[PDB]
This record gives sequence, structure tokens and C-alpha cells, in this order.
Amino acid sequence: TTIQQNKDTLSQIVVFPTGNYDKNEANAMVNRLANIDGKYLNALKQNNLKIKLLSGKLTDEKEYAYLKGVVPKGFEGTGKTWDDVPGLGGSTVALRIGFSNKGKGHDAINLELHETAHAIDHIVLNDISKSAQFKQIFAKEGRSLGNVNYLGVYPEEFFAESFAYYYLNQDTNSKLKSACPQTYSFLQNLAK
Ligand SMILES: [Zn+2]
Repeated sequence: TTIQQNKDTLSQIVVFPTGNYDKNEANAMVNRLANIDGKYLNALKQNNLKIKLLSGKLTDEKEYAYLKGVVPKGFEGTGKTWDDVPGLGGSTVALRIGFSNKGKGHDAINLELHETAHAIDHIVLNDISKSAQFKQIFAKEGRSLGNVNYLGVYPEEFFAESFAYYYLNQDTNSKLKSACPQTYSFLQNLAK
């Protein structure tokens, strides 16, 4: 079945953390990633993207020390830095176990799907969220999921959040279709 094939793909790219952690929650994160269309997961594997699950802060990892003490875009005036952010996506994917849900230090409906979407956008699709077509859709629909000063201002964040809505569950998929029909259609066409 497609679920088992996606888990097979994920078994080759997911890096579980050193040390001890909530193993059931880490498994739950993998099971949510397995709902992403296999085409995208296998394209990430082709590009040697590692999905790193972490048991500590993002900036405890050597490869993210360049973010120590830096304020992410949109976090200005909050006193928070990347040290306090539970997930990152783009050229890499890093995810703190236990912080999946909205409000756990981040605004996404689901951390792992949002961050992995960034990697798909950047690594696989050459920053499609900043392509002319998506910029047009973002200009009309980019505020319709709320968070208008973040999703509505950064097309790469609107893309990642829409992707997460599309793939998390049937409730979020239907909410995206109602709120952002052109974005939904774009994602339908992207998967074909
Ligand atoms: Zn993001």
C-alpha cells in the first residue's frame, strides 16, 4: 500500500535523535509525514535531504550554531531567537519531538508537515513559492488562513502552511479548499 511505501522511504531519510525521548511521539511524527504524497518524499530522498528529529534545541546541533542568538523573520519584538524555535525547513529539516501542534513555539497547524514543505519548496521545486504563478495566488489568498502578518506577508510561509493543510487530514484539506480554492487547485496540479 502507499502508506507502507512512504514509511519505507521515510526509513531511509529520518534521523532519530541521540539520547532518550518520547519514542511514541516521534513515531507519530513519522506517521503524519507518511501522509505526504510519495512523489515528494522520494524526491527529498533523491536529494539526500535528512529529516532530523531532535530531543533538544535546534541550536544545540552543530550544523545550526550559525542561528544561535538570531531572531527569525516575523519574530521581531518577541524576545525569542532561533534557540527557542522548534522547527526549521529549507535546505535541511529539523524538528523538536513533542512540538508538532500549533502553539508549541510556532504557528503551524503541524510542525513536521510545515517544515518538510519548506524543503520540498526549496530543494525539490526550486523555490516555487516565489514563482510568478504562486505569487499571484498568494496575492489573493495569502491571508485567508489567518496569521495575516506572517502567512500573508511571506509567500514561502503561506506555501508551507497550505501544504500542511493539504496533507495533514481531511478536515484541514477541506478547510483549505474552502478558504483558498486557487491554492488548493495549485497543490492538486503540483502532485499530478
Ligand atoms: Zn516556516
